[PDB]
Amino acid sequence: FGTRKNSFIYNISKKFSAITGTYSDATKRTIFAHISHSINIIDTSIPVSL
Amino acid sequence: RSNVFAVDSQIPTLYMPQYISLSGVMTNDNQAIASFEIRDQYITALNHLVLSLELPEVKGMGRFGYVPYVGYKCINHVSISSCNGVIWEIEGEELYNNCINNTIALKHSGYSSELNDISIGLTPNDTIKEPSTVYVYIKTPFDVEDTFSSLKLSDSKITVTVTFNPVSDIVIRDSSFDFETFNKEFVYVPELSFIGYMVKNVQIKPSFIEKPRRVIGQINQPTATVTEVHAATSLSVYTKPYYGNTDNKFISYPGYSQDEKDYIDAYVSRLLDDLVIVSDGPPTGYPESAEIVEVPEDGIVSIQDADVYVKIDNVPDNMSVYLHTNLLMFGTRKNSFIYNISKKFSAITGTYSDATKRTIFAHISHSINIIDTSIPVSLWTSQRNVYNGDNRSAESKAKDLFINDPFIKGIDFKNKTDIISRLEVRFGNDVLYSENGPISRIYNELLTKSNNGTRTLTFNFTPKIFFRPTTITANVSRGKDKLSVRVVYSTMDVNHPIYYVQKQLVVVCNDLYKVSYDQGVSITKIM
Amino acid sequence: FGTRKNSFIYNISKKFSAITGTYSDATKRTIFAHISHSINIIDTSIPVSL
Repeated sequence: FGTRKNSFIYNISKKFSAITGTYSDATKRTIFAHISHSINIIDTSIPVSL
Repeated sequence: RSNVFAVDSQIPTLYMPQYISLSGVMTNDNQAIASFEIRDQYITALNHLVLSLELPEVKGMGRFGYVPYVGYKCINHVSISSCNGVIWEIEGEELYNNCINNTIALKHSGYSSELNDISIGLTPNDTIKEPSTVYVYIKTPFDVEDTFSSLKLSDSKITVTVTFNPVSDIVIRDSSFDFETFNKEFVYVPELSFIGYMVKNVQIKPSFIEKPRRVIGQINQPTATVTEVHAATSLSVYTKPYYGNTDNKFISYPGYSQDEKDYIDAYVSRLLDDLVIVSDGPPTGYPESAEIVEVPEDGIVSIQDADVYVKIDNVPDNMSVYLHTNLLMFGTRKNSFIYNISKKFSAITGTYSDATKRTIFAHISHSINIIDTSIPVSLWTSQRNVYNGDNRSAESKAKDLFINDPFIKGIDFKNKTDIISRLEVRFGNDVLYSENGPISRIYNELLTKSNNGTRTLTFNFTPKIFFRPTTITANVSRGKDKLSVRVVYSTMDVNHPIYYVQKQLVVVCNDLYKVSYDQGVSITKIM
Repeated sequence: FGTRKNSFIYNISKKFSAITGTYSDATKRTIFAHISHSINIIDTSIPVSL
């Protein structure tokens, strides 16, 4: 999200710092293990249309 | 105007409390009986009885734990009596129901992982449990208003008698544990304590007390009569399962973890190690009646109408995955509806472990309810089942537990399924109350703030102690002096095994008595 | 001025929009004519050590 093309940006992917896990070849998808993040309740409470 | 910022402090009666501990005399079908004599001219009153018990060291092999709330689950009967007769008494189930909303009391009665985890011993000298002490708070009617309601001893001798249940009731064990030796050498060791009051110039007046009275109906009857009802404060109805026609074996028990999800996850954990087997060639060690089918490369196995999705990770190249498709099955006619536990699963995923040669399960999708966890093993292999029935391994058959827990209600361990669909109470010939939904249970739980209420008609709403309780009064002249209860049991499907568990109807009537103190302690029946 | 390496920046040269003028070859310097800007008193009131 941003209002002018080169100012501050709210980016949800910058709130992750470490992502580890194991891939599963039986179901063709990734099973994620331990995550470290700083997500708060507001990000989960933002409506999709905004 | 009334002053709300001050009050005149009343000087109370001069007194001095003291904690008093006594030792008991044990006496001895073969049920243990402990008798305690309280005799000292300086104790004027008492309340707040606590019973302590030393549980001994348990050694040997096998799996062994204690039931939750051992201390309360041990007591069959309590009686307080003087020379004029019984003053008060209660059954263990009414005591437990009265103390079920007290979390502090349940915590002191023994609820921890040290006691309730299912431990394993590997050599005949392995110590399974360390010695510990449990405390049973014996809640009485003398506790409502502290000193105001305490039992006065008008210079008489008071005797307390605790009758114990046999030790088979409070122990959960498998077949490899030497129960007859443990039972031959186990000994109950009780001690009683109470709070006494030394009062100078006490002034005693008569009070009112309630004695619960129990009546048990015949097996499978939907009726039960309570005679000699002259002043009842309430009426309660519930059902107990009766396991006398079985061996009391169950597949699983969660131990310390007591959520309904924990019951279900322990049941699934016991079934899954037998459900999906990784083997080189058709698996061996099962009865001939087992229909074990290889899972195709696509990963979907269709069992009649049910579709099972099986994906196991890290399976070696020289081995295959097999699915047990009729682990437990029950039916009453050869080509009708079938209750099949294999069809209650829809997705099974996990990873193979080459170190332990077993499957570690990941995500499970199921529809298991508490009834499946609550079916005794004997009912799968009864004579009315037209199939073989149990295609489990003998290694799995050796982990079943004996459970004789005496205070089970409903037809599952959590009292979640409501099997009473209609209730009708008659007083004489006229219908006093009738209901379809559980509105009386909703009222019992709102008014007592419990999570395990029963169907209760309450007649008393006046404040305790300071007022005489309100009662429903008999009109023996018009013949209205008995309480009949009649239920209709909810219809179940004739192919569900739970249709054949036997049920008993339990009615509890709280009778009103008057306590008087003219030459010693005495009680009279209100008429 | 900035506090983290890729966030909002206060930049004084972004507050100019048009600059016209005439160069002078006699004094070897530029004589600036009309300027359009949005400078306020605070920029002129910021101490150099900040």
